[PDB]
Amino acid sequence: TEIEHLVQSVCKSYRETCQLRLEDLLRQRSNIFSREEVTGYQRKSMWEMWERCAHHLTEAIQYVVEFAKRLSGFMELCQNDQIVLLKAGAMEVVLVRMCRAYNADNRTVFFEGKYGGMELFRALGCSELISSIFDFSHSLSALHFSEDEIALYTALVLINAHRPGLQEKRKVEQLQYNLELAFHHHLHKTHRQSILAKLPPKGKLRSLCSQHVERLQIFQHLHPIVVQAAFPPLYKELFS
Ligand SMILES: CC(C)=CCC[C@@H](C)[C@H]1CC[C@H]2[C@@H]3CC=C4C[C@@H](O)CC[C@]4(C)[C@H]3CC[C@]12C
Ligand SMILES: Cc1cc2c(s1)c(-c1ccc(C(=O)O)cc1)nn2C(=O)c1c(Cl)cccc1Cl
Repeated sequence: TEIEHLVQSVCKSYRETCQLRLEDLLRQRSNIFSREEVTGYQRKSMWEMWERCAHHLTEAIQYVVEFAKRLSGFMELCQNDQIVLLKAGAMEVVLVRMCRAYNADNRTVFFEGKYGGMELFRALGCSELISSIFDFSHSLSALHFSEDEIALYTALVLINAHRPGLQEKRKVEQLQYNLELAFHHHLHKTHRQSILAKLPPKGKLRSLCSQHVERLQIFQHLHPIVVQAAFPPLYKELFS
């Protein structure tokens, strides 16, 4: 069916843009920052940690932009709608992708080549927001997302006809309905429909991610970093 091909193309787009390989991430779980290395990060200036973390986060976004660009029918949307969907959803996808890099056993994340806890980031002074991000990954870790499940769920995070400001809402609805069918179909074929009831509630991802982006906007205002835009019109609604 056109649906099994849509499943295959979404998984392919994901596989090509997932940035880090699951085998690598799982294999390096034992490669953990030492007390001294942690202290090294904690003593850095707020502004150097910000530069590092901002560069890594914009690179994560760019992989999500390529994921979207390779999604069947994503380019056939009007550029306004491309921007609206990426502007509402790209960071939500990055926060979802974090669960693959996150180890629930010791509440660590993969960062510059090893695993560390949220205290790595103490110099940024965002204790409560970073803790929220870690908690969200802790929740998503319990689902043991397969790669294809992550691919199909993140596709649906982006392709959402409820985002305000769409010019061709019906064209987005058609992608969304197809991806919904692809996702349900896949879950049925793998006996994993049970994850549907365990998915994060939409307002949760939305309000966590809008706080995150709001804090990044504030740091970017106090201490601008500069990046070579992959999607210039989209860069402009965030680097404006
Ligand atoms: C609040 C603030 C100013 C910063 C947030 C600090 C911290 C929570 C950020 C900084 C770098 C991020 C990772 C970057 C890259 C990836 C790879 C992606 O494929 C999956 C996600 C992941 C691992 C990001 C996770 C969140 C990190 C650690
Ligand atoms: C939903 C989205 C939020 C968000 C996006 S999209 C982008 C972004 C990045 C690059 C490109 C591109 O074209 O290369 C396009 C978009 N940055 N960003 C941020 O929150 C952000 C980051 Cl990650 C770092 C520093 C400052 C900020 Cl404000």
